[PDB]
Amino acid sequence: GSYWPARHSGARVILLVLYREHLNPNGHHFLTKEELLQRCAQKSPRVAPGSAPPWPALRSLLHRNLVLRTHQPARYSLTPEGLELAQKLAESEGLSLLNVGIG
Repeated sequence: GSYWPARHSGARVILLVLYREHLNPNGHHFLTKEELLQRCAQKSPRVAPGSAPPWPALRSLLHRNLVLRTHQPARYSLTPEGLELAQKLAESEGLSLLNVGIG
């Protein structure tokens, strides 16, 4: 619509990754910065172990009201905008993030 990050970019990978866990009622609608890094591992295989793209960007997203910071452990959560966009970013992944079993 208006704001559309790049492919597998920082702001994109984060809102989308928060999305799946957000769709998890029995798994908390959020994730810690430490858990996110683990999530990205599935976000894309090509990703390398010694490769950590700029993630602090999420902080700036809190300002755009796409993400939500918490108590610190700063739990991050998808807001209305982050949710909408995330659903879109999910289309690209076939939306098989939360539930995966290919192999």
